[PDB]
Amino acid sequence: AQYEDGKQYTTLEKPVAGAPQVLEFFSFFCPHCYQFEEVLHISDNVKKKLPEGVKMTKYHVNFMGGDLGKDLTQAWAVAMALGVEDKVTVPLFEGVQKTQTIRSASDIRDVFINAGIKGEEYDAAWNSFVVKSLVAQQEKAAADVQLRGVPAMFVNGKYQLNPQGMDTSNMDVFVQQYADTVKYLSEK
Ligand SMILES: O=C(O)c1sc(Cc2ccccc2)nc1-c1ccccc1
Repeated sequence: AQYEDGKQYTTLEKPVAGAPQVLEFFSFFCPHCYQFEEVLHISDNVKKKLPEGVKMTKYHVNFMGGDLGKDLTQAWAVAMALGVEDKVTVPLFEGVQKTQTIRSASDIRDVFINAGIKGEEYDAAWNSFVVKSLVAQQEKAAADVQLRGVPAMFVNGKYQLNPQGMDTSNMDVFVQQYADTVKYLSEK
């Protein structure tokens, strides 16, 4: 076939009941995640090729960056709760990987403050049980598929994208091959 298990995607031995339709995992410590966000815009390009209104979900993971990696999963929980993902993703990625000015939870907080989130509303979210729960939910989603690598995308809790099965001679072809594969997988 044109699409084959083992090539553009792999199939989960343990299908995940009730997982989100399009599920991405990333780490602000992940170098290809940096690319996926800044260079490739994987998410937007998948969204343009999916039917309107369908849910894409994106979660942070703990297993890179030790203490700070976990701080970052909590910060991502804060961004989701406040709905400011678009405001802090680039500055968080660059703070960790480009300028390397993010070395503590306080530095992470600075990024939100600079992006115009009020100090009071940051700290309140950071400390909230709503956020504790959003941290739990990110961990659980990752756990359900024994995630050991990012960036990762899962479709309908069954299928996992295999980016290394795709052309990397050309960034634009990669992206469209990636997006087209997600579309195909969602139509199963
Ligand atoms: O498999 C690889 O080497 C590449 S290439 C890439 C971005 C890109 C595309 C086209 C041209 C230049 C760069 N992401 C990956 C990747 C690797 C492991 C897991 C997930 C993704």
